[PDB]
Amino acid sequence: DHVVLRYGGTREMVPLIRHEQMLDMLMERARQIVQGFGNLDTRNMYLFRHEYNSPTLLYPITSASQITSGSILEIILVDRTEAAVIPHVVEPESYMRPTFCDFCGEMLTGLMRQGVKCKNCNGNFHKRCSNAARNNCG
Amino acid sequence: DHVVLRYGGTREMVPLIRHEQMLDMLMERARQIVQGFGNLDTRNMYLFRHEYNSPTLLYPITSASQITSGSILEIILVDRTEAAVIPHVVEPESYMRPTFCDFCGEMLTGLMRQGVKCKNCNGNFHKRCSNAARNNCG
Ligand SMILES: [Zn+2]
Ligand SMILES: [Zn+2]
Ligand SMILES: [Zn+2]
Ligand SMILES: [Zn+2]
Repeated sequence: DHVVLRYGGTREMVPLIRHEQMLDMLMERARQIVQGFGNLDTRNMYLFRHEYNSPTLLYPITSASQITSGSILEIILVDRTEAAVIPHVVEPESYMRPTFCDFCGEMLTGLMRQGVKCKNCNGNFHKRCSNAARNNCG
Repeated sequence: DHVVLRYGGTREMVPLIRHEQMLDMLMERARQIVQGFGNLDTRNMYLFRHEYNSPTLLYPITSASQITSGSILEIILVDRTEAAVIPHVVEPESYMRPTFCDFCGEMLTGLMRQGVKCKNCNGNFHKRCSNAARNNCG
């Protein structure tokens, strides 16, 4: 029973308890992830989840209740200068050993053509995942 | 009875009605401001207000009620690659003709030293304003 945090180009699993300070704790993991990149100021750090069935859309998390198990939460420093997205350019791909979707962390499933592969950063994603918000090609 | 919208390096006044679709309308002005910069996609556009007495902090707007008259709302495309802030480097300044705070739009008041002036972008701000979130030096 997890959630996934994402920042920079890094994902991390965090066990999802239902408990009053669940959100406090996710936030401090988030803060720790970002200082993992380098003392970036953190006062306007927010988590945004991807919408059910529509991963191009983000919703800000305000109460612990909006966190549902399995959700992908984005760590976003909202005070910080906007810059152009870098999208994966992607085409279908069949996989012969079990491989995981580089964005969401769950397994590509199916017989053939289990996901898409990006030509420039070589990642492996579900089609629904290859263009999720904040899945930038680094 | 206004609010201020900000995007890019531009501020705009919008009359604040209390009415069910007040937020709908601010959002579509916001969208129009951003396409003023160039067909940037807009599905993850959010407004954030600056906190009372603490302009370095932003809070996302979710219901029309969080909008209070006079507030400075930031227009933020949250799906979009983070980038380092560019802060004003600023020192006090006395003003001899009435001049407005370039960030918030209200007048510098006082007798001497009514605000601060930035050496590189030459702007005029209240001290509380010279380092508000998203008041980047362009
Ligand atoms: Zn890629
Ligand atoms: Zn996936
Ligand atoms: Zn400046
Ligand atoms: Zn001001």
